[PDB]
Amino acid sequence: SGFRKMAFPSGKVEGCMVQVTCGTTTLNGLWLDDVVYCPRHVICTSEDMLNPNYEDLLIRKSNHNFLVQAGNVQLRVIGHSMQNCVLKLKVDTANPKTPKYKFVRIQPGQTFSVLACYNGSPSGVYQCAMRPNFTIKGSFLNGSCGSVGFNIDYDCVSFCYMHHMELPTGVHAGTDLEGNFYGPFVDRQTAQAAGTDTTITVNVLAWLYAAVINGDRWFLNRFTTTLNDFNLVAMKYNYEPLTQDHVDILGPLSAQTGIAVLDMCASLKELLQNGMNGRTILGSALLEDEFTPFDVVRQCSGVTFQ
Amino acid sequence: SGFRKMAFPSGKVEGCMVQVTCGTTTLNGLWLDDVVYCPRHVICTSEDMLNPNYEDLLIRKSNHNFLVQAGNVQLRVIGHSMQNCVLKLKVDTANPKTPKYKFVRIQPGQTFSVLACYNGSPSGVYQCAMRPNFTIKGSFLNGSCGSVGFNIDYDCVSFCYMHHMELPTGVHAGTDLEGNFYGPFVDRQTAQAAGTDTTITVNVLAWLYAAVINGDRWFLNRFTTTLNDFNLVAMKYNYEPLTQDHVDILGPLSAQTGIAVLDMCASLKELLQNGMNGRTILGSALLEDEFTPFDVVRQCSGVTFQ
Repeated sequence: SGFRKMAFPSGKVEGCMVQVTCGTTTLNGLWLDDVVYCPRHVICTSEDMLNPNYEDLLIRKSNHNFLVQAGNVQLRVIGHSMQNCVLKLKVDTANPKTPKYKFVRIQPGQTFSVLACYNGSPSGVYQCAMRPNFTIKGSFLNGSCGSVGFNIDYDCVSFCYMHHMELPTGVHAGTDLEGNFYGPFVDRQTAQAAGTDTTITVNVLAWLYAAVINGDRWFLNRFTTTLNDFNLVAMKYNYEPLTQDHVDILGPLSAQTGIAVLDMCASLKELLQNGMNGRTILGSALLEDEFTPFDVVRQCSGVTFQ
Repeated sequence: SGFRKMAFPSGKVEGCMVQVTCGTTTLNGLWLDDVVYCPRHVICTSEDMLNPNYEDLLIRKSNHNFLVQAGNVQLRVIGHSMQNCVLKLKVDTANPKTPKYKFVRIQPGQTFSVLACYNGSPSGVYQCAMRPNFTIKGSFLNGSCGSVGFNIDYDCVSFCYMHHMELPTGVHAGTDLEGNFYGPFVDRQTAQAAGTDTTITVNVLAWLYAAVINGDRWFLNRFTTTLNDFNLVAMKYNYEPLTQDHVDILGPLSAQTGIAVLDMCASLKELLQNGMNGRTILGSALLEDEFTPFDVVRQCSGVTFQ
C-alpha cells in the first residue's frame, strides 16, 4: 500500500544527455542516434534574447562553432539545421546508448518525468503535469535549458518535452521534440501571458479512487449527481469540465473499488463547496491533480519497464 | 526558480537490480561486484512468516536452490550466507555495471531515493524521509521487497535502505545493507508497535528558507524567540526539539537569505499556534518535512552527479 508522487526510472535518458556550447552560452542537449537536439537560443547571448532574429543569428554560425561534449567524449558536428524552435546538430558518432525511442506531443492534463540537468549532467528527477494553460510548475535554474520530459512505455522512451524558458511569473514553457512550443509562447525574453490555470478534474477523481484503495474513505457520501450539475459547480471553482471520455477513462478504477464515477463526482462536488475542514487525503490538505487515471493504475498494480 | 520533491537519477542503481527466487518466493536483489544482496525472508513461504526460525530454514537450502536472474542472464550461485537479516548470495559473475558504491546507515530525519522494483525490474523512483520512529511512508506492493534506498555523492552511490516489510499500519520497515533493521522491528508477520511519529523540525526550517528564496514571504514576522521557548512550543505539537547542531546546519541558508535561524523559528512557532489559515507555502497547505537543509542547498544551487 501507500501512495507516492512517483517518477519513471531515468537510466535510459541519462545516457542521452550531452552538453552543448556555442559562444558563451551552454545548455543541455539530447543525443539520439547521430543527432543532438537542443534549444535554438543556445546561439544567443544575454543581449540577443530581448529581440532575436534566429535566421540571421544562425547564418553566422558554422559546424565548428558548436562544442558538443558527452562526459569526456567530444562530438564532431558535421551538419546543423533549425527545425522550428530546436536545433539539430548532426554529429559523426551515433550514441551507442540510444534507447528505443519515440517523439510525442502530449495534451494538457497528461503527466511525465523531467530529468533536470546542468552541463549535460543529471541533477535530479521529478514527476509533473502539463497544466491546462500549457505551462509546467517545475524546478529549473539557469543552465537547465534543454532538459527533457519523458514517459516510459515498457521498452520505449517517449520524449514529449524540452525546456526552453522560465516566464517572469516563475513557471516554465517548452517545446515538443520537433520544436513546437506548448502554448502561445515564443522563445524570447519578453512579457508573455499564460492564460488562466484550471484544475485537472479527471486527475483529481483518479486520486480520490487511489485514496479509497488506500483506506481513506471519509469523503465518500450518500449523495449523487448528474454530469451537467457537477460541471456547473466545477466551473465556479475553476475545474476543467468533465466529459464522457473522462467517465470512460475512469471505468477500470470504478470497477475495482465498486464506486460509480458519478457518485465519486458527488463527493468531489461537496469537497469544493465545503472544503476539507482540517482533514487530509493521502497525506494532503489539498486536492491533488498531478496523477492521471493511468498513473494510479500503474502504481496500484505494480507495472514495470525494460 | 521553483521547488519540487526531487529524487536522484536512478541509472546507476537500475543496473544492479536482479530478481531472486527461492522455492515459490520471488523478490528483488542487489547485485554489486560478485555478490547479490536480498531479504532473508525470500527462503520463507507464506506460512513460515508467522514464526520463522531462519537458521533451521536456511540450513535446508543449498546453492542450487537460488535462481538469480538479471534480465535474461542467469547467475550461478556459488556460496550463500546470512548476515543479520540479509542474505549474501556469492555468484560467479561480477556485475560489469557495478558503480562506485558504499554502504551507510543513515539517521532519522535523513532523506534518500527509493527505486521501487518488481521481479528485478524498475517500476519507479521517489524521494522520501526516514521518520523519527524509524519507519518510512512509501509505496510498495507485494513483491517489492528488496527494493533499495540510496543517495548519490558525485560519483559514489550510498546504499542506505533495503525494504523488508509492510506493517499492519501501512508503513514500511527495512534494514541497512548489513542487515540491521532500522527501528525495533523484526522480520516476522506479527503485530509490531512503531513509536510516536514526530515532525522533523530542522527540515521544516530548511523548507521555509526555500520558500523565502522562491518568493513566499508572507509568514515572515517581526517577532523572535529563544531556543528554549521555541522548543517548549515545538513539544506540544509533536515536533522534534531543535539543537545547536541544527542551528549550525542551517547557517548557510541563513547567510544567503539574511534571516537569522532564531527569527525563522519565531515564524514557525506562530504557524503552529495559528495555522496557515487557508494560505499555502510552495504550493502546500501543510508544513513539509521531507527536505533536509542539504536537499534545499542542492536544489537551489544546481548540483550534479557523475
